[PDB]
Formats: sequence, C-alpha cells, structure tokens
Amino acid sequence: GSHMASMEIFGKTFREGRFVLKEKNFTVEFAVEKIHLGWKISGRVKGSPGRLEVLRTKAPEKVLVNNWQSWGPCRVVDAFSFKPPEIDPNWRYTASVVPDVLERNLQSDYFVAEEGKVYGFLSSKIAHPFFAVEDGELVAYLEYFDVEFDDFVPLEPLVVLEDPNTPLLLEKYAELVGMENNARVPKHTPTGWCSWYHYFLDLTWEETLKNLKLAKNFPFEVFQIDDAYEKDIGDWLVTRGDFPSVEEMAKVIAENGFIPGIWTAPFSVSETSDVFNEHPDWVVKENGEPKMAYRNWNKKIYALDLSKDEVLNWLFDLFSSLRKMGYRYFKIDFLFAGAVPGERKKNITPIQAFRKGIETIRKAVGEDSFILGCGSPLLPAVGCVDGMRIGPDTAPFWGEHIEDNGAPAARWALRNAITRYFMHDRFWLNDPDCLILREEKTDLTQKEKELYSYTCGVLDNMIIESDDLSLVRDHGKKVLKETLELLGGRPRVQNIMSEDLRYEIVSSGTLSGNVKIVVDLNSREYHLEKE
Ligand SMILES: OCC1=C[C@H](O)[C@H](O)[C@@H](O)[C@H]1O
Ligand SMILES: [Mg+2]
Ligand SMILES: [Mg+2]
Ligand SMILES: [Mg+2]
Repeated sequence: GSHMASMEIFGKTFREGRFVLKEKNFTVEFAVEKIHLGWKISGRVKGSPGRLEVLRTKAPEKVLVNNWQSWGPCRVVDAFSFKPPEIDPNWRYTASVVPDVLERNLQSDYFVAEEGKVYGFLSSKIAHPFFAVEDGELVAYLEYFDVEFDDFVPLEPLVVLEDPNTPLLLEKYAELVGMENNARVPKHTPTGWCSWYHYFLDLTWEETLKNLKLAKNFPFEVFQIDDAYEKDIGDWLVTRGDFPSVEEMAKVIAENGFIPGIWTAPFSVSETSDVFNEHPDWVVKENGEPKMAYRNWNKKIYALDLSKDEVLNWLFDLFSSLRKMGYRYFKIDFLFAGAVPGERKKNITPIQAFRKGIETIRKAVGEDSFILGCGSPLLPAVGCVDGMRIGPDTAPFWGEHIEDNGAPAARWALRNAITRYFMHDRFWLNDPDCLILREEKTDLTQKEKELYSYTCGVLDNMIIESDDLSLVRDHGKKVLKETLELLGGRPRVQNIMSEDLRYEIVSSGTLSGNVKIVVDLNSREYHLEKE
C-alpha cells in the first residue's frame, strides 16, 4: 500500500527484511516480518540508544490515545488541534513518564489507534514505549532514560495491524501482548466489598465490623480494607485510631468467613513516615537528595528505589508477613511512583526497577494470592497482576461539573472501562472500579447506578461493591444480582472511535446468553437486550 511505502522504520524506508543500524552511540539489529493482520518489528539494541526512534508516518486526524497508567484517559483526540495541558507539579508523573513530550506534543503510551489501524508495542520490560505527534508526524519511540547497555538487550516489539474492524484489531493486539508477557488471566473472578467509596479516610473499625456482619447477606467473597487503617504512607504494619493490629484485622475477617483483602501504596513513603525517617537513602533522588514522586494526603511522597537490594528485601518481608497473617487479596496502589524518572543506586531504567519491585511482591504473596494493581503503569505489570484498575476513580455522583482531567466521577471511570475493554481477559481481569449501590448518602440516581453496573457486567469486568451495607436496600440488591448474571461473556465495544460518549456493546456467551447494551454517558441512559 501507498501508506506503507510512506513509513520509515529506524529511519529507513519501510519494507520486509533484516537490517542493522550502526549509529555513533548505539547499534540496532531488527527484523520487519509479516504476521496475521499486519507487521511485527523486533530485534535487539546495544550502546546508548537514548530516546530511540522506531517508526515514523503521517499523523492521522483522529486518534485513540492511551495514558501509561490506570487513572489516565484512554480517549479519541483531534491530533491537529491538540494543545499541551498544564501539568500539575504535584502529579506530573501520572500525566507522563516523559513530561518533556506532553508539555509540547500529543503523547500516547504503549499503543495508538485510528479507524482501521493499530500501532502497538507488545511489552515494556526495559524501555518506555510511546508515540508523539511531532510537526504533523506520528513517531514511535523507545525511551531508555540515558541507560547504557554493554551487550545486546531485546527491543520491545512493535506491531502495525490493519483491518476495517478496529475493535478486532485492538483485541488482537492485546492477545499478542498477553502471549509476549505470559499474562495472568484467572479462571475465577472474585466478588467482594471495599471500604473506600463510602468511608474514605474516615473508616473506623466499629463501622468495618458492622459491615462485616451485614456482608454475610451479600454475594461477597473478599472483604477488603482500603486506605484509613495505617498510621502513615510506608508504615503499613502500624495502625491508628480504633483499628486493631493488621494481623488481628485479618483474623477477624477470616473468623467471619471472608477472604481478607488490604490496600497498600507499596512503592511510596511519605516525608513523615517512620520508614523514610529511618532509611533516607532508600528513595529515588534528584541532585543527590530525595525526589518528590507526587503530593497526596497533604504530604510530599517519595519513591522507593527498587534497584536497591535492601528495599526489595523490605518489600519481600512486608508482603510475606501480610501473607502469613492470612491476606489473600492485595490492592497495590500508586505503583507509578516506582517508575518515576530519577537517580537510582543501580544504573537501570525506571521500568527495570519497577518490574523488580512488582516481581518481588508477587514472589512474597505467592501464586494463591490475588494481586489488584492500581495507579499503575499498564504494560510493565502484565504477567504479574491478576486484576488491574483501568480507569480514574469512580464516585457517589455522576460528576456533572467534573472535567475529564482525573478528578473522581462515575462518568469518567466508566468511559475508561469502555475504551480499555479489550485488555480484559487478555492482559489481566479489568477492574472498572467499585459499584456504588446505596440509596442514601449518594447523589446517583437508580438509572445511573443501573447504567454503571450493567455496563461492567456486560464487559465481564471485576464486580466489587463499596457501600455502607445498611444503606443498600431492594433496588441495590437487585442491581448487583442482575449484574452478576451478565458476567461470563466475550465483550466487544463496536464503535470504539466514538466521540460523543455513546457506545454499542455486545457480549457473547454470558450467563444470560448473548446480550447487547447501548449506553449514552451524556444522556445517562442505557438500553439492554438479553437473548
Ligand atoms: O487513597 C485511597 C485510594 C486512592 C486512589 O485514588 C485509588 O484509585 C482509590 O480507589 C483509593 O484506593
Ligand atoms: Mg492493638
Ligand atoms: Mg478502574
Ligand atoms: Mg471472563
């Protein structure tokens, strides 16, 4: 095709074959090979590749772009009329791991799509793979963060797929990612309860116990304590308020017949924490001093340096201790912190460091524990997590005055469940964030609760409820029951390039047979048909 002859690969005219590029500072050896639905570019690199240009082609007008982490948008953008965002200096790295790009040009992490075409990297093991629109050209890069390689390391493979069925392409892409990374796709999806979206930081053990008793009347397997119990970020085995010990909490939850679950932010240590105050050289640095990874909880939060053996040992000991207590469901959050650019003890990439950290956690919790990632780089976590939050936080409100900028809102949480649907049952189980089904202490309507819940069910996504269970009555019980009956299928979002927040979603082979739901996030309406 005329468009394919127009591509450049490592600066050379596109064509099938086997090539060597010897530059001043680096060497690439790569192959361009035909695969089903398109092409694969793979090989190996050594030296100092820096920010390595892999592919160049003319930019499409409308592109599906993807943020690197859980909370960031996956959405269709007009590439021509793009203006750089103002990046919040307290959250710079959720917006981009290469913020020099985003402050100038449109950025997409891991993959980008247009009608009929997907460009997608199959892994992020060493480099960060991304796309930029640079003076009207789409450019694919592998970022090596100034790391030098004495011997060859593998490229992250790039595929270029074409077919009129864009959803089929994204599904194919994700199947290839799953194979490249030995994705975990559990045969069972947990149900359960989470404290966060009712109680927030104000959870008490008294209220937890009330819910633990009521949970016996609900179809919940896991009972997960969120952020509230811990005295500080990093001090995960020290509790506060009316909480008992972390070990005692697990025992109470297990005595009551649930799988105990717990939230941590394990790559994060606050400026006030015992662990940071004891171990000031355990963190990622800038000009030799602690580098803020983000600000949250009204504190500067630092990133653990996952290149250091002392740090990995501490993480192993923490998670193995939690396993010994009986926790078997782990929500591990703010994981981007582990992958911040900066100075580390070993001269490895932030992505290499990140992967050492999450692999340590998996080793510690064992094969029989469920790991839910959150706030996380997506591609580097494939093969390690069982489930992954794939959108910004939901909320007990639709979010009429909330922009698509990452503040909590049911409407934007649900958008990302739809636009990242194709990762589900291929990368991991997708977590669309919790259902909020209470009928007091909420501004959600019955129709909004139904729209969110039934969409998650058609998508076969994880179903976790987050409510004061005393405030969930006949409607909320009915909605959860019906939602669980929509699970089990193979979903497809038929019109993935939609720009008006209306989506047509089918799922084959659910517990309710073949189903279709049309959802309109702007009118807050749905139309569900079950065969
Ligand atoms: O601090 C608790 C918390 C923070 C993040 O915004 C998560 O996505 C949210 O679900 C909650 O665990
Ligand atoms: Mg005690
Ligand atoms: Mg989510
Ligand atoms: Mg499934």
